[PDB]
Amino acid sequence: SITKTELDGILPLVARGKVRDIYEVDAGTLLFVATDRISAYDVIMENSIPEKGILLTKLSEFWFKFLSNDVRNHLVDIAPGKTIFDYLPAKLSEPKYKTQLEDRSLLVHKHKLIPLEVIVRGYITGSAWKEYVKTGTVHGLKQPQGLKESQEFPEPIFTPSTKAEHDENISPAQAAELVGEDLSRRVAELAVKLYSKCKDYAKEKGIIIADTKFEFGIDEKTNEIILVDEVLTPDSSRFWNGASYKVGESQDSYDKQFLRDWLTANKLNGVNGVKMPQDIVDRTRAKYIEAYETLTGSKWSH
Ligand SMILES: N[C@@H](CC(=O)O)C(=O)O
Ligand SMILES: N[C@@H](CC(=O)O)C(=O)O
Ligand SMILES: N[C@@H](CC(=O)O)C(=O)O
Repeated sequence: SITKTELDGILPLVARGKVRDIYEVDAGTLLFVATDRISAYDVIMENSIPEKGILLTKLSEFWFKFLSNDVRNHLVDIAPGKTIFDYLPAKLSEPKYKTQLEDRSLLVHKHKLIPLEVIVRGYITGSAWKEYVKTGTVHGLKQPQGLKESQEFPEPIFTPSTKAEHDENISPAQAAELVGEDLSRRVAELAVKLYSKCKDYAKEKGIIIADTKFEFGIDEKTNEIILVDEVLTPDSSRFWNGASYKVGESQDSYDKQFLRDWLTANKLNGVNGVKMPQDIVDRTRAKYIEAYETLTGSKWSH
C-alpha cells in the first residue's frame, strides 16, 4: 500500500486530506495523488487498503469519460504514448517515487474554485434523514410527509454543504449567498443532471448511488463550470447494493460495512490510530475491486 507519499521536496505539498496528497507541479497545474488511506466514522484508519487509491482513481477516470459530453473536467491531456511521468520532473520517475505515484495520480489544471460541497441526494438517508425525522426538512427544504428511510426523493435534490471550518449542511439560498444567485442555480442544475445520468447507469449495473458530492470550478474566461475533483466513488458518494434495497430501513454500506461492523464490535468507532486486521483489509479491498469492475466493465487484474 501507499499510505503517505514522501516526495522529498521534489514538488511542494499543497495539502494532505483524508485520502489525497496534493502537490504543486507548476503555476497552473496540480498533482492529485490518491493514497490507500481509508476512513470510517470520520477518522482515518492507521493502515491502508492496498491499491484502493488506484481503483478509485481509475473509477473516476471512467466517470470523467462517461460524462465527457456533459461537463468539462480538470484533467490535463496527456499526449499519445506519454504518461504523467513525462509531465513531471525527471526525478519522480526514479523507482522510490514512481512506486508512490504510478496509477494513483492525476495531473490537473488549477481553476477558479466554487467554494461549495455540491451534494446531490437521490434518496433520503444520512444527515438528511436525521433532519427529516426531527423537522420534516432536508437542508431546511420542506419535504413531503411520509418518506421512509432510504426512500427515493420525487426528484434528486441539490443539498449543498460547506467544507469543515465538521462540514455544515446549508440551504440552496445560503449557497446563493456564498457564491452568487446565478452561479448557485447553474451549479445546482448541472449537478442534478450529472447525478441522475450516473445514478441511472449505476443502478442498471446493480449499485444504488444514494447521494454524491461534487466540486466545481469555473472558467472566468467563459463562465463555464468544470469538475475540479474526482467523482462518483464510494468515498465521495453513498453506495448501496441495488438487489438488497429496501425502504424503511438502513442499507449496508457497500464499501465500508465490513470495516464499520468490526469497529463497532470493538468500541473503536471514531477512535484515531486504529489498525484494521488483515481480514478486514482484504475483504474491503475485494469490495473496491468489485465496485470498480461492476461500474466500469473493465477487469482489475485479468
Ligand atoms: N464514509 C465513512 C466516513 C468516514 O469514516 O470518514 C463511513 O462509512 O463510516
Ligand atoms: N483539457 C481542457 C478541458 C477540456 O478539454 O474540456 C483543460 O484542461 O482546460
Ligand atoms: N446572479 C448572481 C451571480 C452568480 O451567478 O454568481 C449574483 O450576483 O448574485
